[PDB]
Amino acid sequence: TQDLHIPGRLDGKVALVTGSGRGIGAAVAVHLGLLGAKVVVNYANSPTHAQKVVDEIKQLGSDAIAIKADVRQVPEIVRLFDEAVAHFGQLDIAVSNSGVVSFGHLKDVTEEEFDRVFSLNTRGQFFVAREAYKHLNNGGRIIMTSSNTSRDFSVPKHSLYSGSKGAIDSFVRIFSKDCGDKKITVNAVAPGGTVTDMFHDVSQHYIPNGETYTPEERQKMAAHASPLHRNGFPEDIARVVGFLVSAEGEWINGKVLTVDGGAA
Amino acid sequence: HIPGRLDGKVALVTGSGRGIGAAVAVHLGLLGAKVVVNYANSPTHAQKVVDEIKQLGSDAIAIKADVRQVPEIVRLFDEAVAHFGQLDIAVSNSGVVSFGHLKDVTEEEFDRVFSLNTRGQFFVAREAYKHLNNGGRIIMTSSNTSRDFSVPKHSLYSGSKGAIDSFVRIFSKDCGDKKITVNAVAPGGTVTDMFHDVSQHYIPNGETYTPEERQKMAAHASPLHRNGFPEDIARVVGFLVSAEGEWINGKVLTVDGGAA
Amino acid sequence: LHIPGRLDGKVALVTGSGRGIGAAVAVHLGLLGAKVVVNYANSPTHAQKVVDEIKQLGSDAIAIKADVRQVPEIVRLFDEAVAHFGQLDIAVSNSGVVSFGHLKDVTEEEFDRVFSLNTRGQFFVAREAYKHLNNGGRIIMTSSNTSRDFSVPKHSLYSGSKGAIDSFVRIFSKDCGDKKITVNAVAPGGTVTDMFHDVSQHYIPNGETYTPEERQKMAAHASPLHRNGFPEDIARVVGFLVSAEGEWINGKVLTVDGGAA
Amino acid sequence: HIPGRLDGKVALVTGSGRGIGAAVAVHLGLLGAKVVVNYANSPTHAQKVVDEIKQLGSDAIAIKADVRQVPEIVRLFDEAVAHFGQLDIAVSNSGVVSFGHLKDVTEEEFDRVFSLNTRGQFFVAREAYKHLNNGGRIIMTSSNTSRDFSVPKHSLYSGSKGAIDSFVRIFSKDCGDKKITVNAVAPGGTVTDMFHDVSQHYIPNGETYTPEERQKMAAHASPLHRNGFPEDIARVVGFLVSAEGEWINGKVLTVDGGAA
Ligand SMILES: NC(=O)c1ccc[n+]([C@@H]2O[C@H](COP(=O)([O-])OP(=O)(O)OC[C@H]3O[C@@H](n4cnc5c(N)ncnc54)[C@H](OP(=O)(O)O)[C@@H]3O)[C@@H](O)[C@H]2O)c1
Ligand SMILES: NC(=O)c1ccc[n+]([C@@H]2O[C@H](COP(=O)([O-])OP(=O)(O)OC[C@H]3O[C@@H](n4cnc5c(N)ncnc54)[C@H](OP(=O)(O)O)[C@@H]3O)[C@@H](O)[C@H]2O)c1
Ligand SMILES: NC(=O)c1ccc[n+]([C@@H]2O[C@H](COP(=O)([O-])OP(=O)(O)OC[C@H]3O[C@@H](n4cnc5c(N)ncnc54)[C@H](OP(=O)(O)O)[C@@H]3O)[C@@H](O)[C@H]2O)c1
Ligand SMILES: NC(=O)c1ccc[n+]([C@@H]2O[C@H](COP(=O)([O-])OP(=O)(O)OC[C@H]3O[C@@H](n4cnc5c(N)ncnc54)[C@H](OP(=O)(O)O)[C@@H]3O)[C@@H](O)[C@H]2O)c1
Ligand SMILES: Cc1cc(O)c2c(c1)C(=O)c1cc(O)cc(O)c1C2=O
Ligand SMILES: Cc1cc(O)c2c(c1)C(=O)c1cc(O)cc(O)c1C2=O
Ligand SMILES: Cc1cc(O)c2c(c1)C(=O)c1cc(O)cc(O)c1C2=O
Ligand SMILES: Cc1cc(O)c2c(c1)C(=O)c1cc(O)cc(O)c1C2=O
Repeated sequence: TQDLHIPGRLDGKVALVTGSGRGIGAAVAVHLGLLGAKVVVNYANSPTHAQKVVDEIKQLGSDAIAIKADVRQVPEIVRLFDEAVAHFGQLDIAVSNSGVVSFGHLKDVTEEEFDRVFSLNTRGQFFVAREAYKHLNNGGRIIMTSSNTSRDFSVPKHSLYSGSKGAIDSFVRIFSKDCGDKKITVNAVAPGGTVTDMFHDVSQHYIPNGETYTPEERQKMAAHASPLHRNGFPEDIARVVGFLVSAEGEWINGKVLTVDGGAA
Repeated sequence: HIPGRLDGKVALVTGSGRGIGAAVAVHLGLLGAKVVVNYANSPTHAQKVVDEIKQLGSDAIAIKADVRQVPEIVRLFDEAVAHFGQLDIAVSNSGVVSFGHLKDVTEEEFDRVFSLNTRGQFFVAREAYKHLNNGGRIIMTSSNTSRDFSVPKHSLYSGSKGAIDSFVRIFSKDCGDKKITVNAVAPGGTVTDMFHDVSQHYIPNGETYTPEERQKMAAHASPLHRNGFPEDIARVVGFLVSAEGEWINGKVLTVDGGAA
Repeated sequence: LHIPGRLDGKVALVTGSGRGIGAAVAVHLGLLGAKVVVNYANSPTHAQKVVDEIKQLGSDAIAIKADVRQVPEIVRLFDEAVAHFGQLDIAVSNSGVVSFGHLKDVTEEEFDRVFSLNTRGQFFVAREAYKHLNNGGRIIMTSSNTSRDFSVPKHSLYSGSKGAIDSFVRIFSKDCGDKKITVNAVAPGGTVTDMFHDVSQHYIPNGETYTPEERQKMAAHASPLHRNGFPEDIARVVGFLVSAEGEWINGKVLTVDGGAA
Repeated sequence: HIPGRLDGKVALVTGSGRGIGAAVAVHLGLLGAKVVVNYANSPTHAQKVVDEIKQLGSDAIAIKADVRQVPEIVRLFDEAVAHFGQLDIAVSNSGVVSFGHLKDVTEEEFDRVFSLNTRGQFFVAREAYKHLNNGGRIIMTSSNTSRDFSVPKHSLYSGSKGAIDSFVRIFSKDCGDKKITVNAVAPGGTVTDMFHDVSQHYIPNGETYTPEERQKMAAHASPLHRNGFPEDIARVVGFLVSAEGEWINGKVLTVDGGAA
């Protein structure tokens, strides 16, 4: 009785999160800090935001650094991971989060748009996993980021993006087998509509007559997707990531968790 | 509010005198919940789980109820709420395993399995919905045999759990009117007396090996080269029934260490 | 000139083939050359119309009354089928009932009404099919796009009754391989039948506020092909699965809903 | 109209000089389609397929196009329509396999696989949609490794095909504006040079055994105790691309004989 159980702590662990200056990655980075991890905050374009995330993690009593790395470029992924281990001594947790959204009828999709989406969402994530396996401590954690659009929800004009995430679901199942030789688990989270810069950029494409409504209105209509009648927020996703990368999440391995509040 | 804790909440777990249910009950108590430990046949083991939850500093009571009988399910939930004043979390765990070729399955055997595994769980969820506080949690128990793994001579049991996977998806819609989340956990091979009872039927030529050899060979199913244990399942249930698990709703989480 | 997918010299049994999807399946298998056992429990005149259409097409059929909630009636149905045609190659488990209600309102009686036919009934139709079929035969079971693909409010009991079927067919394919029998399910979307008309109000948002005909027209927009599902759509897939050419689809649930959203 | 026939239709199959593509091409011709036989490397095999289809009484032409190159996909579809006047059915079949632990996968190997299996298939679907008559058919080619079977060291290929499963579901929505259905076939182990190239990677100590011995062992994956053959896949494609297949739309059909 002299012990109150504190579940899911990451004290003594080092995490890296791709694209953690903003949106879901930021909330993952802060949540892992809150749980006791030291955090490598990665950005490509948003150093102002990355600084605020670093400051937020230091403020709640952990440590953090920001490292610029364009995760479309494999040489920059190698450097990101090399710099992470040089700075903190080790790496236990890698969360592949960076991504871009796209909308377009099949007939209008160009080579350039296909390559813009796959280079980050699919190829970038793959090589983030590759470098994570190669740098992680035994018993570590790899997380990849999919979407409820890969399998559960079928949105018109969303083929390119949906396919970029469907690849991820397949990678994590096989990666769990390969990464077993270091006792590293590999899982994905597949968020539903989560209120971020990305959400506001494209919510008109998910709502039936979306272009005809205001952003605030589209957010309210998205809140009725869930039988809980609220939006998904970045912290909702971060909480699941925190469970999977904890010691206690070990027996969830090679799985894609859909985190959408039960959306219809 | 410590993240992941259940302080001030009340939980009920069917079949928590032993196996996975016992691990779930102790874990929810460890997280700060008061626990109703249901048993049908194992009163002594149930009291030991109660005494363990009290020793780690929470409260618990054992209530006898055969969850094949819907009137006993109603009475179990009525007595839970009467004792602790409220219920926030209901975990439907009780189940039985069965093996046999389609051609050999009797009406008696179909009824034995579906009455507990499927009908029983359905009416546990029904009484949970009716008794639970707003913002509460329902967990049902499936199996990685429902969808992920196709074992010969396992059709009755696999189908009994496949029904659960469908129930949770729709239950999340119905139960949203009380902001209750509904999920299932689908364990893989988890070391309990159920596991040891049928490990021969899951290992190729399993009758040919010893019980310890069957457990070692199951260990290699996971890329992590260990068996699943009741605690592994309990930890996932604990997360789902916490405030922090709210955005997992209407899902089946397969908890098998990445088994092949 | 190659004629694919024929069933000449084969014998098929379809449960609940007097009306709706079952009737379309029975007529389709007859058109492809199978002799057909038309099962009914309550609709003898409907069943005789189906037998008459199959004979008109150039095949042979009989109607056999059997309530497939009752395992003894299932045993008799299969014994009578083999006694009459000499053999059985194809068993299609189709009989079902729909149900709607919030979890909180579902009674023991309604749970038992639905599972006894939809789940237990189908299970024992498969059992007696395995025991009576020729080597190299076919079992088809009927699921629903509501088991996994769509999640409809107040539809838990029915959706679960069909999710059990999906698990059964996967494991049945293993057990039934020792007679080279393949086992699959079809999972229809909204298919225009008596059942469809009975419950379309519960699938369409504020369905009670529209006519049965209006509800049908609204369901036609679920598919990107902008038409309803019909019994024939489902019969066509069952016909491919029970053909020689369908052999390499085994242990699968095929969702047949025209791509519905 | 004869049930299941394609009289008066024109089909195009990528990679139809050999393997599964060749069986698809001959099967669509046997059913009454005129067939465009695409190859990139196998002109003499493509001509043998063309001569087979002419011999059974249909018409065919072989067209060289590397479907890694989107401008060559455009030209393939342009030349198909210019030759037969129309296109009704497009089967995206070309693919390559890859094995390697995640730690060993290069940029060059990722691009080799995704450029053909994922990007190439996507742009074949794009050009099919732009060239097809209303009421047409697109088929893409996945694998049972994308979802059903998790083979070690198979991540790059499995992911290449997992993208396909997502493409077909959304393509079915976009292509509905021309009443074109879009489906994938996901073969299991199917006896071709691809099968033989990696059957050692799907068997423990596989590198020991002979190729014929590995094929005999694979035949026991199915409860039907035979291998899958290209014809097994071609018959499913023939059904999906027929008038009678219309109500299967946006789906991935796993065609593996019930493999475990
Ligand atoms: N929001 C949703 O509803 C939703 C739903 C399902 C899935 N997702 C997925 O969840 C993940 C995050 O989404 P979000 O909503 O947070 O997106 P967001 O708000 O758009 O943020 C995108 C993040 O990705 C980073 N990023 C972009 N390009 C990068 C590059 N080349 N290299 C490294 N990092 C890069 C950005 O960093 P910089 O600003 O520094 O470039 C930014 O941190 C994505 O993978 C997305 O596909 C989101
Ligand atoms: N172990 C595995 O590998 C595995 C894998 C997948 C799924 N599961 C599932 O996980 C759940 C628990 O399995 P387990 O391994 O812990 O099995 P177990 O050790 O056999 O325990 C069975 C539990 O069910 C209870 N129970 C049995 N009949 C009951 C009744 N009529 N009313 C109320 N409770 C009843 C038992 O209580 P009494 O002794 O008091 O009867 C006992 O607590 C089951 O639903 C099982 O199907 C287990
Ligand atoms: N229509 C849809 O949208 C849809 C969608 C998905 C799945 N399904 C499923 O497809 C199957 C056929 O549905 P439907 O639309 O054709 O339904 P229906 O129009 O309601 O016809 C029901 C059939 O089931 C027979 N039946 C009922 N009780 C029976 C019993 N005790 N024993 C034997 N047969 C019995 C009926 O024969 P009697 O009249 O002789 O009793 C009748 O032929 C069902 O399993 C249904 O769940 C339908
Ligand atoms: N067990 C299996 O066989 C199996 C299982 C699951 C899925 N699959 C899939 O089924 C499909 C066919 O496989 P298969 O077994 O028949 O393989 P295969 O025997 O190796 O045949 C490969 C085919 O792809 C064509 N191809 C290769 N590169 C090409 C390019 N750049 N442009 C156009 N075409 C090209 C080849 O033509 P050229 O010789 O002219 O280059 C050949 O026709 C593939 O998508 C594969 O992933 C196969
Ligand atoms: C109801 C709804 C509204 C949205 O704005 C999104 C989504 C859902 C959604 O599922 C989604 C998934 C995704 O991978 C990226 C997104 O930007 C999204 C969204 O933006
Ligand atoms: C490799 C292995 C060995 C086993 O004994 C089991 C399993 C797997 C398994 O998946 C399983 C599922 C289940 O629902 C009940 C069980 O008793 C089990 C098992 O017993
Ligand atoms: C849009 C829509 C309208 C309907 O009437 C049904 C359905 C869908 C549907 O999916 C369905 C499934 C089923 O198993 C039985 C039904 O009666 C149905 C339906 O009746
Ligand atoms: C039992 C078995 C043996 C094999 O050789 C293969 C497979 C299965 C298999 O599934 C497979 C899938 C695939 O997409 C490509 C392949 O070359 C294959 C295979 O080669």
